[PDB]
Amino acid sequence: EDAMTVLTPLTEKDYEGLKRVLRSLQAHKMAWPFLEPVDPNDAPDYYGVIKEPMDLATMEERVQRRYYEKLTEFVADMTKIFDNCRYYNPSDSPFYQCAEVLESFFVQKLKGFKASRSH
Ligand SMILES: CC(=O)NCCc1c[nH]c2ccc(F)cc12
Repeated sequence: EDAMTVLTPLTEKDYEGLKRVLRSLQAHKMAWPFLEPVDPNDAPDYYGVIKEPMDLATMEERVQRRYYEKLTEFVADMTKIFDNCRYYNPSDSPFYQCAEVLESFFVQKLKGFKASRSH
């Protein structure tokens, strides 16, 4: 990550961009597994093996409350969603596939956000 991403405080304008990025991911056809916290009734061992769970609704709450101070912190929460999924599930599961697709989409949108900050 470059110096702007790590060190430039998030402004109000930056927060309008983060809201738009998050809404784009929530609207993606392959986002369904990640919209809300993992349901322990459907995976009874999940919370014993994933120590820091994350989901898009938790990220939306954090965005609304201005939790994030730097872009790197927002990217770290998003990345946790995908990394938790690829560690818990095998490489041939549909959950793993959704993580592959949605992370690629996130990177496309994140590059767009970074470009608009600087020009
Ligand atoms: C987002 C994520 O990684 N989900 C995995 C855990 C999970 C949720 N619902 C399920 C239903 C059946 C199953 F075998 C596992 C699960």
